[PDB]
Amino acid sequence: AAMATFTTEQAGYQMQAILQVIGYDLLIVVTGGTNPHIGDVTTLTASTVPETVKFPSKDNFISERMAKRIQRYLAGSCTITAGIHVNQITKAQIAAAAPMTDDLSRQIISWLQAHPV
Amino acid sequence: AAMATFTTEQAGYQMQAILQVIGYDLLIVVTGGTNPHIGDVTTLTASTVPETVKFPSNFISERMAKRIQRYLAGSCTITAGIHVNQITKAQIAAAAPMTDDLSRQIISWLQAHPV
Ligand SMILES: [Mn+2]
Repeated sequence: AAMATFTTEQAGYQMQAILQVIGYDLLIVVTGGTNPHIGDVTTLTASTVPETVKFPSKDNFISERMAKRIQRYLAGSCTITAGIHVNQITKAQIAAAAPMTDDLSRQIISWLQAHPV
Repeated sequence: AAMATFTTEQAGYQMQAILQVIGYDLLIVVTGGTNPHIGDVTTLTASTVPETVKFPSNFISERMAKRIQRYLAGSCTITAGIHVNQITKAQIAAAAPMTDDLSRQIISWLQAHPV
């Protein structure tokens, strides 16, 4: 109804998006790999450029990529947290972050289309 | 071979996509109606997030880019500008299916003529 979980796994590790709808607004928690955390927070609306806070620890490539993918479908505000970490991550797994972020975005968008906010 | 033209017509007005291949890259020009123009431009590769520019007084170039993004071997630049004088609501509603129709046409051609 107002909450949903999306997963994807490529190159041998999983990333996950937990979506929460509050009124007309979105909260999306993106984690993955061995040690999930909150490394970056991206805020936006459909009309505004996304801003990112980076906490002390490039997780924002994920939170901002997702934001750009879904910006056109936002009925209100959107907050996206990202914290993916893979131990001894490989170049392949690093390359898989963008396709995986796109995959979660497409599930999210398709969810929003089935569940108009 | 390096250029192709696709058309569609629904609700009594036509849209056309002219495709040009330059190296591995694509230029696609979408026009339609009585007054073709360039009102929005979408750029993308298979692996970047498409970016749309809107010129002042944008769904078509953006919508086509998302349709075809996975089939791209290089860069893609899609211009779009359709205009119908006294456009009707059903003609508005027809722009999306016509965009999809051109997209399926374009995907078919790309697979038959692998860049
Ligand atoms: Mn981090």
